[PDB]
Amino acid sequence: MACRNDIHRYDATFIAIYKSLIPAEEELEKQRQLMAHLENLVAKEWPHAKLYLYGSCANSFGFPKSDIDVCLAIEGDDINKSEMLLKLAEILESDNLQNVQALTRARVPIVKLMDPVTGISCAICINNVLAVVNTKLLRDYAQIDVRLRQLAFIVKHWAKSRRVNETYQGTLSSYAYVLMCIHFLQQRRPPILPCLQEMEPTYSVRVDNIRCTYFDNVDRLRNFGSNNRETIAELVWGFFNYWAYAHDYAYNVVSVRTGSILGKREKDWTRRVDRHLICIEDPFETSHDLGRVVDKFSIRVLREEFERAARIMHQDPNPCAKLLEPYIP
RNA sequence: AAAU
Repeated sequence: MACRNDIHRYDATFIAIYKSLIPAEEELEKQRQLMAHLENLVAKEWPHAKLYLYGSCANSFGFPKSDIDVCLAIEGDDINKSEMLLKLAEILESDNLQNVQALTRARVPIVKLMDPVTGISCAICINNVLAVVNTKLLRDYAQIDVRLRQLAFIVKHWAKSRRVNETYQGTLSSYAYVLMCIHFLQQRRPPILPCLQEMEPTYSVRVDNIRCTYFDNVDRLRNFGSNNRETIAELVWGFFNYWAYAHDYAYNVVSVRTGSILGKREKDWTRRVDRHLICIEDPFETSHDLGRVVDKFSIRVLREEFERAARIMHQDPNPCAKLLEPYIP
């Protein structure tokens, strides 16, 4: 199947959606205000702690009204994150922050809050420093070619509109969608993005026993994708066509780390151990399949939505608006 | 089953 030959009639509609999702500078100032407020609070409780922003508010892919993610980093070998987060939830409530919720039995313990002063909502985790590093990797990829943020914005907005963007309900995180978008652009001919982890590296850090190494001098690559002249509507059609009809769900793994497709058997992801129904390898924690949140029920919904998206992109006379229509049972 |  070849891309529809009228595809460029729809580029402008997708650019307009992308531009509509860029956060307002006023919202970014409110993020900084809440971060400084939280830094002050934590400094009285744990003066030796340090706070780091990560996730959508720091990786270039944030939407308007996106929560800020904060990593509370603290040294020690006997750190009990649940006891810390329960103490922090009480400190947050006593400072008059709202909707403070501590989930200390989840896989990654977390406390959530909403600030009525800045209107910004926030989630805090303890010592998940790896997330700060993969945030930098995504931020560095985003500097290489504007089409990455454009495609990722359309895909993330689509996933929210079609209700397939919540790991608690068995669908995919925004971080997973951004990795899928990076991998798709790595595989274009010619490629729109390089494989930074395969290049001669300029950056390397170790967190826990995991070394994170890649070429991060991305200012040298600002025109890397210039040999590829594909437009945004072409890439949106191609992305959903891949996941709808080309991806081998039973056997294949998409790997931003290598810019290639790996085998499930080669990854030892052949059966649930951690389900492995739509395999997306984390670039640094390579034992982590980001699709493991998807189960034997939600995989059917995801694939059905991929097929709907691909067919809309190929055949609908107004594909941008139709693609993003909400699902109404 | 809840972070990135």
